[PDB]
Amino acid sequence: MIDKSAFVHPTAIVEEGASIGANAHIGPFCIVGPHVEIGEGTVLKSHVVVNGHTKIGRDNEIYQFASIGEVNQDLKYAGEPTRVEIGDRNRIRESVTIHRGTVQGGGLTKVGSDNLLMINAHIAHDCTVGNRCILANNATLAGHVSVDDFAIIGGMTAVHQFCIIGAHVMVGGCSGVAQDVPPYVIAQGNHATPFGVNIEGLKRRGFSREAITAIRNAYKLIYRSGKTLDEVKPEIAELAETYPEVKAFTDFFARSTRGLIR
Amino acid sequence: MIDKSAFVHPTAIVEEGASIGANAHIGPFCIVGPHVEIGEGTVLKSHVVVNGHTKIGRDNEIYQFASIGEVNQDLKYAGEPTRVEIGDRNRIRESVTIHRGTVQGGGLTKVGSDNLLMINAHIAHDCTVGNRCILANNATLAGHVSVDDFAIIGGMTAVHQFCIIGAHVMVGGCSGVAQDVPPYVIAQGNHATPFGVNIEGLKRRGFSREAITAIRNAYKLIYRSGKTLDEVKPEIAELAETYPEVKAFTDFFARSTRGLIR
Amino acid sequence: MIDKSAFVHPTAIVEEGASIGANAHIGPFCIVGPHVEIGEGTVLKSHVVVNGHTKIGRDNEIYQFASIGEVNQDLKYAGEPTRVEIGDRNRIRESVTIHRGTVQGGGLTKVGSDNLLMINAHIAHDCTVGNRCILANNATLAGHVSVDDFAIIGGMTAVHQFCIIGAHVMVGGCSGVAQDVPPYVIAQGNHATPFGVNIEGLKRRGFSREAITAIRNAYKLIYRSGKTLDEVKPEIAELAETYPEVKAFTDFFARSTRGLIR
Ligand SMILES: CC(=O)N[C@H]1[C@@H](OP(=O)(O)OP(=O)(O)OC[C@H]2O[C@@H](n3ccc(=O)[nH]c3=O)[C@H](O)[C@@H]2O)O[C@H](CO)[C@@H](O)[C@@H]1O
Ligand SMILES: CC(=O)N[C@H]1[C@@H](OP(=O)(O)OP(=O)(O)OC[C@H]2O[C@@H](n3ccc(=O)[nH]c3=O)[C@H](O)[C@@H]2O)O[C@H](CO)[C@@H](O)[C@@H]1O
Ligand SMILES: CC(=O)N[C@H]1[C@@H](OP(=O)(O)OP(=O)(O)OC[C@H]2O[C@@H](n3ccc(=O)[nH]c3=O)[C@H](O)[C@@H]2O)O[C@H](CO)[C@@H](O)[C@@H]1O
Repeated sequence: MIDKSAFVHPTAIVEEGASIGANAHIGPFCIVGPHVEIGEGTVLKSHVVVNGHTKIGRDNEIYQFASIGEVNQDLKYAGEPTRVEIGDRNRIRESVTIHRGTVQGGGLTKVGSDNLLMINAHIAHDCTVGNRCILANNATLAGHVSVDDFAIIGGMTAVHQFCIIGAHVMVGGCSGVAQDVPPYVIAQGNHATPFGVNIEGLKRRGFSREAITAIRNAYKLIYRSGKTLDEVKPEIAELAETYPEVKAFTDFFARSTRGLIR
Repeated sequence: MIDKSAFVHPTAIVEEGASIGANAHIGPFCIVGPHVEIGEGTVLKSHVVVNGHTKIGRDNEIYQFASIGEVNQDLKYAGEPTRVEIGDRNRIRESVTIHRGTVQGGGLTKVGSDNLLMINAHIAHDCTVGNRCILANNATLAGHVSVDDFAIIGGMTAVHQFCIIGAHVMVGGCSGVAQDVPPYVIAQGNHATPFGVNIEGLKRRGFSREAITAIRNAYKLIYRSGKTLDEVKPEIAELAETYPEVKAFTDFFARSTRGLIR
Repeated sequence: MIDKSAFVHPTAIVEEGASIGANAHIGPFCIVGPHVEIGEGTVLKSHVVVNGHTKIGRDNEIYQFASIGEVNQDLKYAGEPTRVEIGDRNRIRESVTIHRGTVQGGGLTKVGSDNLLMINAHIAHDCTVGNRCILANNATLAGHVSVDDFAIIGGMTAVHQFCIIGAHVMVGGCSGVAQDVPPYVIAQGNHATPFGVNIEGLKRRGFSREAITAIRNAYKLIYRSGKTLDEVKPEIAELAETYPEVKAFTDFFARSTRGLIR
């Protein structure tokens, strides 16, 4: 059901079953599939393709030539009714592609809120993007990739399959990420190696002097101490006792399966 | 002539002379030029541009914002009626570009069958792509490039002009291929260097233990022996006497003009 | 006002206020905003989006899925009426994006004449592209970037923000340009380092033997002499006294703010 306050341009095609919310904009030459849901104030500028079982939140700006909810590029996929979820206030730029998940991997590609997906950023099947993340021009996420909150992926950077980008991380431009990246760190190169802590980002987002200094100690324990991960895991866990921001490390370790970048 | 069982969406524009086959799908906002030929069961999802002298086979899936048969990016080209040929069951993804050839280079850009051209894969003028090849996201083929059967080109990989990618080759992601790549080998880096034989790929495609071991001996002769190519050419030629799979090397050598990656 | 000799395809949408010149082509499914100006003989093939305060010259060929004059990707931008200017005879290929400037940076994105912007070349806010420049497939210009005349930027090359690419420069493929690049030089790698003078380019464009030899002496003064820039600045300035082509260096030095590539 289409709300009586939403604008559907006479040239745009919206299939029956597609529920469009109040004050939404469906621009010219847009295609909205029968299983698609579009929320309040969400704008599809023009030439936008949204299909499949796709749920889209409120106040989103989806630009021209973007393809959302489309069939993924996994050879195993055979046409199963999988899902796509996008949050609120996301700025999805031109030629951006967000694909549906696969049955083998969970059946869901998930995108959070307040993110900026710059021109030709790709989000593959079964990916999970958090909140306020930035993917620059040509940033490619391979299958099953987690991008946690406030993480920034620079231009022409392919994050390899199954890899997890931690919270508040900044992967530099032209990088190749082959393994898991712990929260708060800078990653550059191909393959990507660590280059200290994102000291600027944490200062801008309002982290206290104690927290930033404690995070750097956790970084020193992980990369600079000379011990293995099993030895520094419980030492970080008790450093997190005083500083709740260091808990992001221990939570991340439980999810990490590809190992850390070194 | 359009077959009476093909679907042409009322918003799509098909020029007169364009021959569309039985049970083909021409989605909304698609443009099909007067010299275009589209075969049985071929689907153009939507927003697809097919122009020029372009021959397209059967059961193809061409996705949104793809541009096929278009004028190429060679400065020498002046508008000559050149050709494009695409085989069967090819999955041509979003924003993919396949261009027409040039008079100077043969006048034909050729694509085989059962290939997967992932998002924004570029096929330039006078290129020749074989069967069951895979070009990942942003994989760019420069002019006059041959990609032989079963070859895989990873994400954001530019194969330089005139270069030949052998059969069953796997060029890794973010690579730069400046020279010819012999069949069966793994290529990584920029510029791309060899990293052994694609042992996994050959096992999956059904090569015998003898053949894989013989191919590795041919690799050892080429890269690990310490002799030049002229010395190992006839030694490979008589190794191919027992093992027909090694003939792929000697056939490749006759076509190679840029030299091998080392 | 639309000229009575221009072709506006019945499916294309042109807003009121948009001034289209004589013998211009507005192809099917094109969108032209109310503040857009299109000159004589300019062709928009199809599926082209031109919006914002955008001035476009004569004899341009803008291909399918190109987005010109669009809102930029700067987080500071809030919707200010900024400007885009494109010159004459430019070949703007598929999926190319040229954005509007920002108030903070000057309010203007400027593109010269006779340029070739190959598939998916990005021109960000406040950029300045000169004449007869070439940006290959996936070449990304970040914000506030100057590209001087006859400069060539290869495939998948991100020129970082504020950087200046000198006249007659050739940045190779897959490169990362983090600093200013002096006129006449070859740049390769990531980050990009200098590799001599573009000797071929200068010979093709008609530079005299004396001028090319003098430019190479200026290169030798800058990179090979063993002195700092402040010591070689006035020595170049008096070398330019005899050879007017060396003046391009001293003019460039006044504009350079990020330092030279070394
Ligand atoms: C192209 C493709 O479908 N990729 C998916 C696949 O990747 P995955 O890493 O599993 O790659 P696949 O095994 O699917 O390989 C696909 C093709 O590459 C060949 N091959 C495979 C392995 C090898 O070492 N060498 C080689 O040449 C195979 O013969 C086949 O033709 O599953 C992942 C996990 O579900 C997904 O994230 C990917 O989206
Ligand atoms: C951009 C272009 O048209 N590329 C085509 C050209 O490449 P090719 O390698 O021949 O490049 P071109 O010689 O056409 O060069 C095009 C531009 O680059 C300049 N230049 C050239 C050489 C040099 O060493 N330095 C330099 O600066 C020229 O002045 C010209 O303005 O022919 C190849 C073979 O037919 C094709 O595969 C390419 O698609
Ligand atoms: C993404 C964006 O808007 N980029 C613009 C910004 O870049 P600039 O280099 O200024 O990057 P910003 O400071 O805008 O950073 C944007 C995001 O990155 C985070 N951050 C910033 C700095 C840092 O060292 N680490 C970090 O993580 C910030 O918290 C913010 O969330 O202004 C430039 C100059 O006007 C423009 O050329 C760019 O187009």
